[PDB]
Amino acid sequence: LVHGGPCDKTSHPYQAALYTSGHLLCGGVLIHPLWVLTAAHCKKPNLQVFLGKHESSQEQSSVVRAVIHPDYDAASHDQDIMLLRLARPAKLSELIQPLPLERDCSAQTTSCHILGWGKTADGDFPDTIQCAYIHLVSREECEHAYPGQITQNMLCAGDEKYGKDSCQGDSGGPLVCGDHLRGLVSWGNIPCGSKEKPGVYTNVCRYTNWIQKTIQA
Ligand SMILES: CC[C@H](NC(=O)[C@H]1CN(c2ccc(C(=N)N)nc2)C(=O)O1)c1cccc2ccccc12
Repeated sequence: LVHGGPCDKTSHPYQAALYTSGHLLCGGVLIHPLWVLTAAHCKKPNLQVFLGKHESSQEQSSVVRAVIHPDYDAASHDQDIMLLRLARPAKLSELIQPLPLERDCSAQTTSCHILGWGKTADGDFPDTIQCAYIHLVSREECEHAYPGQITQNMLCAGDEKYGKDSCQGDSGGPLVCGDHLRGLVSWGNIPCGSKEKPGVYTNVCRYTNWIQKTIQA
């Protein structure tokens, strides 16, 4: 993410890092000892999930099953969500904790934050997790930002002052509002930066029932 700074070691216990063949690929959110949520465009073979990373608190697991939303549309990023079934149950340890979903699509909090190990503004990739406060942007204003591209399955969020924004390598990471999972990093402007066009996030509240069915099955 661009224009933020390093999170506190204790302020991000739900954050996952997703690797493929030894390369950082995406972020992700622990939402249940056995399940990580991320973006559907993060589907790759040979996935490795690292939890409790920012190391002693860290833990690593293979993926047993990667369930892409049935209706994911790659060209438009509509329905950009994936569930990952961990081989090894997560060891909850205060540096590793699930995050509750936002279940109400009309929740009023518009002050949020984002997190990831994706690209910083200098085009580099950081060893330490980055954080930024941003705000939700109204659907109408986001539709104007990107005509023909914002569905009910997405939410927009950004920062008019400094342009704080997610970026490549942040995909699947959490948009957190009122300490609930509101969104997943999905797509946005390139070069990354939100002073003109907001970041676009998968609208997590619309997937409560699909998440519930997949886990509980
Ligand atoms: C799964 C591959 C990975 N895909 C992405 O990161 C997606 C997310 N995204 C993007 C763009 C802008 C914003 C925003 N402005 N809010 N948010 C997300 C893209 O443009 O592509 C990837 C793409 C390109 C370089 C990478 C380098 C290292 C690791 C992963 C990389």
